Amino acid sequence: DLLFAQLSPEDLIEWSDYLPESFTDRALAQMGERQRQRFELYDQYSENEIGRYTDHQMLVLSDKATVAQAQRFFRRIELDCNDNLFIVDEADKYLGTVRRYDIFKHEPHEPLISLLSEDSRALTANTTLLDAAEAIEHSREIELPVIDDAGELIGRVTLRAATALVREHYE
Amino acid sequence: DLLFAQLSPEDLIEWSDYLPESFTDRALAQMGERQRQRFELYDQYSENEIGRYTDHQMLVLSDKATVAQAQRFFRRIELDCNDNLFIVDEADKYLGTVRRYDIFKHEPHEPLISLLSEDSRALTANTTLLDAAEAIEHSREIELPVIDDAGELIGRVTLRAATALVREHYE
Amino acid sequence: DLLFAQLSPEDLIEWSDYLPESFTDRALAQMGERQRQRFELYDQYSENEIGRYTDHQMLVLSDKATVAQAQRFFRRIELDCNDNLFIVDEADKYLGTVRRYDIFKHEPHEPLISLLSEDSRALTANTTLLDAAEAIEHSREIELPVIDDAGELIGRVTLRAATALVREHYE
Ligand SMILES: [Cl-]
Ligand SMILES: [Cl-]
Ligand SMILES: [Cl-]
Ligand SMILES: [Cl-]
Ligand SMILES: [Cl-]
Ligand SMILES: [Cl-]
Repeated sequence: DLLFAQLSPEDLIEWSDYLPESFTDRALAQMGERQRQRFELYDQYSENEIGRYTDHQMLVLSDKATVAQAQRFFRRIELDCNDNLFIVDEADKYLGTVRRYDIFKHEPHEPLISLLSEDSRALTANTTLLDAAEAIEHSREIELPVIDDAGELIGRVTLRAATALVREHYE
Repeated sequence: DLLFAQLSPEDLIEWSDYLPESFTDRALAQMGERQRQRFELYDQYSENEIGRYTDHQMLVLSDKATVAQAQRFFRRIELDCNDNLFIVDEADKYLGTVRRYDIFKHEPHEPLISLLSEDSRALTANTTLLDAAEAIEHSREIELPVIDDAGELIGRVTLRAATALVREHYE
Repeated sequence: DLLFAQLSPEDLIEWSDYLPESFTDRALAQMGERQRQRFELYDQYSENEIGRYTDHQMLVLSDKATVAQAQRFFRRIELDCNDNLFIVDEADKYLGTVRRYDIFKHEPHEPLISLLSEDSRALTANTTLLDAAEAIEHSREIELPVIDDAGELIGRVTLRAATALVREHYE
């Protein structure tokens, strides 16, 4: 019957003018790392920025990875709305996307940096929720990467999440 | 069948002369945040100081909150022995207590800082266990706030806990 | 159906050339402290060093402890392959081992530092896996302490673990 188990990170954000920082910190310490992550996003991104609903869970590899690593990633992990994998450089800058279907057609020794999809777009974290939902919905993608204003890949948004956003903005 | 799951934070305190700090730290890292909190209190407050049995779980709001926030706090959280809410300033200094019964009689736009109970007492963390138990038992309160020697609200003690303390000091 | 719940700390190590540090850090933050410990060992010790398979779970006391503490440790904790307890100085340097059977024959007021077993060996963390397994198997011990190159007791290896290592190095 616990207290901090009864408050969401969103509650904390919404009540940031009224709760002592001490209380917020004890709440954060008692929550899951996933919930702390949600709090940091809500704290950085306002209610109509897609950054706020970004999911850090994703398939990502550095620009040193090969087809062999990508194939193994897709085979070893089960993830909702996933059929792409994101490539970053050593400063975490998003470089591009490789697709599952294409990467099972290449040789395993091939660097992923040489097989980046020509179609691949990323959302900026400041994109509006409805522009985000449109961008995923009217494409052939089931997820899109999200980058911050420094170019760093911070996470992804899924087609499933876009559906929620839309249905929210009806109700 | 785990080891650090078999040792309480109290065990660690009691054995602080005999366990390497390295062992204590690994134990603390493996425990829940609630258990780490218990350890810090036992580490700071000796066996006959009420600080040691202080509960950080409480209804608290800053002096910027209104009746509207207080009403919503009481309605959204279920907490043992709770019918008061504590107001602190921006340096976390305890200012006073508002009671549930009174705050459901005021207008929601009213600042809590203007409705502090005249009756409201706080225990100092160094109060003896039996003086603490008496103070809660022979009052009309079911909980009291505890402050440190800097004036900061560090937590509360409940009527239920006081009962335990008493029954302990019989046995 | 979570992602970081699907990757072991060993996976992370094996894929350290290919995952962004950002991804590794989020994975580590989401895992248990035990799993983070496993990662630090794999990160420090290579595949044929016993340090890598060291268990931090152990009975250890400082050189200020008495027989009374040791007796109580053995009686209050259930631990796999355990019938020894390790004594360290205040800088965590391994000094020696006391055995359960012997310490139940001494007076409780006696300092453990005066009852160190003459037989007691420790493995260096760089010992090969098969030399480690041999050392435990062909002795009268069911566990051995492991020390780092600074002399610090970092953990233990059990007879059970040695069996695994052997059976691994067959298959
Ligand atoms: Cl691989
Ligand atoms: Cl695998
Ligand atoms: Cl409110
Ligand atoms: Cl609510
Ligand atoms: Cl003892
Ligand atoms: Cl005990």
